[PDB]
Amino acid sequence: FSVEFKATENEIVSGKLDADTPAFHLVMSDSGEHKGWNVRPTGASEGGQMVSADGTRVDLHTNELSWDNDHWWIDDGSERVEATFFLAAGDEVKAGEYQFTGRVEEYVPTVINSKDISATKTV
Ligand SMILES: OC[C@H]1O[C@@H](O)[C@H](O)[C@@H](O)[C@H]1O
Repeated sequence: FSVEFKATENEIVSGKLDADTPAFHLVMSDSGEHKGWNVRPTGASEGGQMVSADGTRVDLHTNELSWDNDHWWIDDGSERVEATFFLAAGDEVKAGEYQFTGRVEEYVPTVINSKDISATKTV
């Protein structure tokens, strides 16, 4: 069981986005038998937002995972799942360094593995 979560390399400049803009990339893997994964936002990120130091909250979205009220999830039994979190076109993105904190969970439902994730994306 390993997890990789990091900010993307594309530069974001403040203002009103025209397009879906990549912000973080996630990799969740385990050779063990499993049903799927949760990605649960934690702390300030509750609600599924990245949050800057001045308290600006920006929505995260992904096309690789589903969403259930307050968390991403997917049924995927393969050894490895990748996801990109992006900012939707049309959102205004203001000042600073935006942190997302979360907890990744592997389930079979019973959770059999869990790990904190954290990364900071610059605007
Ligand atoms: O099948 C199990 C899955 O069911 C979904 O409805 C739920 O949002 C996921 O977190 C996971 O528990």
